[PDB]
Order: sequence, then structure tokens, then C-alpha cells
Amino acid sequence: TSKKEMILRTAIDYIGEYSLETLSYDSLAEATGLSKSGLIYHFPSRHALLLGMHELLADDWDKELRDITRDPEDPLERLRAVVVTLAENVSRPELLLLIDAPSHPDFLNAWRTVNHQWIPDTDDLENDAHKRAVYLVQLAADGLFVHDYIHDDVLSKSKRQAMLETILELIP
Amino acid sequence: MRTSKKEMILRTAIDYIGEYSLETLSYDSLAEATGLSKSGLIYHFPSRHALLLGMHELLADDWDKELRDITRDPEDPLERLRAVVVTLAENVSRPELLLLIDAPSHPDFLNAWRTVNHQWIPDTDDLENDAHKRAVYLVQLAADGLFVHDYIHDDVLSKSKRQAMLETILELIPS
Repeated sequence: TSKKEMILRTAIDYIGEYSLETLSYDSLAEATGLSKSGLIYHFPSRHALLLGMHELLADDWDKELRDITRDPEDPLERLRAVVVTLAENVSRPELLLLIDAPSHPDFLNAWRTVNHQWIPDTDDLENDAHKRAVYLVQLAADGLFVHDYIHDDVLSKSKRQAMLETILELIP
Repeated sequence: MRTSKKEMILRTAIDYIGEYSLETLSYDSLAEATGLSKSGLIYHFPSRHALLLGMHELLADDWDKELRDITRDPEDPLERLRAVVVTLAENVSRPELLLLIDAPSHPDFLNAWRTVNHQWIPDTDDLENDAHKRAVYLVQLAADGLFVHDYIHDDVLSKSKRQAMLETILELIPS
């Protein structure tokens, strides 16, 4: 694990316990034990630090997808991988980052790199029933992904597994 | 004025979160945003807790009224579900999502939402042994995905695309 990744992992844990707003070279220095100087060497600006966190999370997901996809050339298999990985409740740090990404095209682009490769295409959704049927699966998976943060009642493991299976059945 | 001053303060606070964050929302930043004095704010909201609670209540109430306005035969679980899907097809705002996420921090905030959720959102009771319940919750999950889309994905989903998916989700309802 490189020094850059360790710093990034620490910053990600930090925003979860505190906030993205209080994340700074000072608080991250304290959290990592590194000098503010050492931090800047790896991430020259706060913008760069944030970008790095988005890129790392996006990469983690890409790896997880590649790791469980039974057939990378089968669109439905890629979709199954997406659904399965998204069935797990999103972490607080990742959700906060996801919500902050729209604040800059650079952050959005960090995620675009991976999303464009796995998320069902939205082009011509208006007139292609098949693309809608596939994207419908994406939506349900996303709902399961954020469920516990927008619904006052957390889903039990069994109930979560039940819905995952229900969504999987939706795949053509 | 089109609303009470109290509601105006809440609306401003919500907008503030949008421009900035929930983290920096305080009597000072709100005084600046509303142009009122911390003293005038305190009159309406005795504590930051009260301010936050007021925001949760206002948003929960906004949604309840939206649902009430567009639901015909609200006694029918399916008509409630149809209306819920329609209201959730428009993406959540960053401030509302931020508040939803923070609601569990205190039961007062949760209770503010449960009041409306209980009347319109499906429970997860016996989800593992009820096929009909799973069919309904599947629709709920998809509507939820449409609802949060722009804040969990890089791309903003256009109105026309949201409309197409809304119709698709509606077809999924057990009629």
C-alpha cells in the first residue's frame, strides 16, 4: 500500500467520522501523523486531495466489479456484478463524497471513468424498451444501495438479501 | 410576504445548506443569510436543535402536501404508491438529501419524517415471506434510485429520461 493510498484512506475515514468541511491539511496531518509538508508533496492542493479520494473509491469499485464479473464480455453479467456490489449498504464516507462530486466536473469525471464502463447506457432510453428494462435494474440496485440512509428503518440482512434476489430476477 | 417569517427563515437555512453545507449552518451564518439578528432567529428557534427540527418538519410537510394534492382515492395502497413514485421521479435536492442522512442523529428528526413516511411508504414487514410485499418494495427501490440518481452518479438524468423510467417503474406496480 503506497503512501498516497494510505493518506487517501485516512482522509476517507476522516470525513466519515467528522465531515468533508473540516477536512484540511491540518486535520489530515493530525489523522495521518504526517507533516503538512509531506501531505502537500503527495497532494499539492486541497482540490487534488479531494480528487484523489474520488479516484480511489471509483477504482475500488472497478476492481470489485472485475473481481466478481463471471464474463466481462456479457452485458448482463456485468450488470449482475453491478447489482451485487451495490446490494451492500453504501458507507457514510462514500455517500458524502458522492453527494459532493457534482460540485466540480473534475470530481464527476473521476467517477465517469468507471461508471461509463459498468452502468447501463442511458442513450435513447425514451424509445428503447430494452434499455429501459435494463436501466430499471440499475435504479432498483441504486435504491437498495442507499436505502438505509433515506428510509427510517434499516433493512435486515435477510430482507436485504431478499430484495437483492428480487432485483437479480428482474435482469433479462 | 407569501409565508410566515418562521417559514422564510427555514427556507433560507435550507438554501444555505445548498450553497454551503449543514456543517457551517449556525446562528451567525443564518443571521447573515436572512439579514435578521441572531436575537430575531433565537426568537423562532431557541436552539440549533430547534432550527434543524424545523427544517426536517417543513420538508416532511412539503412532501405530505404534495402527495395529498396528487393522490386520488388515497385509501388505496396502490394509488398511494403510484403518487409516491411520481413525486420521487424528480431528483432530491442536495440539502434535502443531507438532512435525510442526518435525521438519525436524533429521534426528534426521525419522528418528523416518520409521521409522513408511515402514511405513504411501504413497511418492510415480512418482506422475506411475502411476494406481493417484495413486488411493491421493488417499485419503491426503483423510485428511490430515480430520486437520488444525480447525487450518487456522475451524470444528471434528463427530464425526458426520468419521464420514460417513471412510466417504466409505474408499469412494475402490481395492478
